[PDB]
Amino acid sequence: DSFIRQHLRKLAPYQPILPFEVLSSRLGRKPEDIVKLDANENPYGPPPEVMEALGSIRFPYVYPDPESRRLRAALAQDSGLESEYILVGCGADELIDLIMRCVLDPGDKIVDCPPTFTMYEFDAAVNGALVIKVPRRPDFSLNVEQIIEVVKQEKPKCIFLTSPNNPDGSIIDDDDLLKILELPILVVLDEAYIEFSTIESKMSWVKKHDNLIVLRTFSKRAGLAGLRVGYGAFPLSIIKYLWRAKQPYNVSVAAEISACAALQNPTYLENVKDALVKERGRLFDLLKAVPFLKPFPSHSNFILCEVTSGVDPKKLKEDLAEMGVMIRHYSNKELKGYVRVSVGKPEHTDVLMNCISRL
Amino acid sequence: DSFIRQHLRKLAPYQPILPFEVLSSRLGRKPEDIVKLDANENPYGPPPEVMEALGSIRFPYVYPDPESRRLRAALAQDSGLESEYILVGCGADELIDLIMRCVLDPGDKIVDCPPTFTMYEFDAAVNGALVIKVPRRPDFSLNVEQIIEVVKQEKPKCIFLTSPNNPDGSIIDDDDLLKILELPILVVLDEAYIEFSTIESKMSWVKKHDNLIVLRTFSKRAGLAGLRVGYGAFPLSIIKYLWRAKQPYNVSVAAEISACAALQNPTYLENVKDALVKERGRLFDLLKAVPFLKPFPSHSNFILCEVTSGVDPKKLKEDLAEMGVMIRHYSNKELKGYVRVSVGKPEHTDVLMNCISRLS
Ligand code: NA
Ligand code: NA
Repeated sequence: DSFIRQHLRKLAPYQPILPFEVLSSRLGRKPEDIVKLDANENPYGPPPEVMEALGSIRFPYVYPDPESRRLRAALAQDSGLESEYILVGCGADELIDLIMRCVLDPGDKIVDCPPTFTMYEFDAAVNGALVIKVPRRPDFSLNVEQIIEVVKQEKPKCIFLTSPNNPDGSIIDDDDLLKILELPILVVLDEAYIEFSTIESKMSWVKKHDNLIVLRTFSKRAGLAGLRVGYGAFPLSIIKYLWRAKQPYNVSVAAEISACAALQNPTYLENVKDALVKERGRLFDLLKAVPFLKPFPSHSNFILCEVTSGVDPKKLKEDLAEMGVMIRHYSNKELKGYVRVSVGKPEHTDVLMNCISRL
Repeated sequence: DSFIRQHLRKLAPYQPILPFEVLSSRLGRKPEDIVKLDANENPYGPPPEVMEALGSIRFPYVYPDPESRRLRAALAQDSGLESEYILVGCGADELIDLIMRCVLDPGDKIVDCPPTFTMYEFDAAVNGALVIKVPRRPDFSLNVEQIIEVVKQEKPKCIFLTSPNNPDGSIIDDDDLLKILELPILVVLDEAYIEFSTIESKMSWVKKHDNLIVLRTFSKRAGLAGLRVGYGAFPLSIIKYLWRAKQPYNVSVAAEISACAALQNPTYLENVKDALVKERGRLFDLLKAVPFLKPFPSHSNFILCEVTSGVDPKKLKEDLAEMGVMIRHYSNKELKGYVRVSVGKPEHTDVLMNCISRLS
């Protein structure tokens, strides 16, 4: 019969997403004319050094460095954590999956704290693991007491935790993280959006906690989502094995070159971050005034809104799409009641609010 | 103890090759002073349309197309196979691993036919599968009778085969392939090097063989090894599940743009292929005249040599590297007696032979 592993034959069907190019064609506008606020992308783009570097790639025909050592050296200088603790992935997505592939045998358990990033549950399913859900509270904070009780009874192997969280943007306090780190469990802290907050990265904590991994990305603040480059800090006892199991060449030459070039312009990275943080506050106030939207406070580059007053979130997202504005709506049953608006340029917010007014 | 899965605590690592920038650090030479013939890379580079497109990427800050629709439409035109059969990966390497993770439960078995590509054994180990080695005959041909016997006795789930083979360059016999396809096993045929032969791709065979996958790449003939883009033809009954399990975004915007751009210059792709095929024939006769090298006929962009006359293949490779010329040497038991020389430009061959003459 089928060659496909049984657990994968039970996966959810594929969900094709409307590319913003097709929508632009459908609406009769250029792709650049779409206001795209649905994927937490940085509309300012990366520092100018990036496209200059990508246009002058010397060795596109040669395999990349399997150790990504130039970027790791730049990240060690940037972070203050030695390169021996740092892995580079094809996005942070590769590192999430690599951790699960290297830690979870089929039937092993992980804890997830929804509502959160859908890739943790997806990767768990693909890897044959079981997810134990410990939901966050209505303010999106972790229920540490429930996490502790569940971990002690079920003895899961890992827990993935996003901070600032996707999709609401709240942060995990140091106290809560330390309490969870006392448990005999591998804690993966996803700091994808940390640069939009005033909280310091916990990369260096991996030297004191052999059950902590910290993940980061270039896809958001650094504006390189297309090029596929992320990284993480790992205890030495873990990274030795991840190096041996990692695919040799998933980090492309374009990925390594672009990330290195981005790090050469710290002023740009800081300035675009500050522009997005400033616009986050303005957008939050504007969304709060909409009678049928309840925005939540955020430390990221996006704002989650509960849709109230009997308004249909899916119809809202679709109506805005007809006007050339893309926001995030969810099919996951936990988040169907919300929409998420990414922070863009001030003119993007203005277009959004003008469209909301018409609706 | 450790969070790491037991089977990974004893994993033997892959032995990758290193790029010009790392070789420059090791050898104390600038890249222009290193002749690199160890990784089957195309020294002519990709068509000029590629660097033009890479310097003009409009949306580097937007996620790529998880469906690679533009490239798949162009690959449907190129291959004559409908796009619903075609998956794109972060190199063919991603597709090899994806197949294994979607088909092999821990403890399942694959068949390998050494000498061959070491990634099959590495990926099997990482995925917790066992490898049954059915060695090739002295001329590097498959032993189909032994493959059939082993498959019937051990019930492996997959067999990975390369044609042209890596590292000797031989072509699979079509009648042998049809015989193997009759077995209850998934056959993955890796056509990474097919463009350097006069043999047609078997992508079309997938429409009627629901246990055949055919893999291809842009990394060799097309000069895009650093950008990470390959593809394959898959039965519809298999690809439907691969779509559900695949990572969404491993294929970067630069990968998709570069592959599409390369396909816009068929004349360049043909011309560089012809230049490498021509140089392969010249390189072959030069290597054959070296008293301690026995080259084998090849249909790829590399030539395997058995090293004879008391020469240590590892020392040979290291001595040549100290003179600025990189060839491929192997540590594993099946390959330790050989070196593999990739085909470059004529001037690269000339430097290699000049350095060979200075060995002692
Ligand atoms: Na409101
Ligand atoms: Na000879």
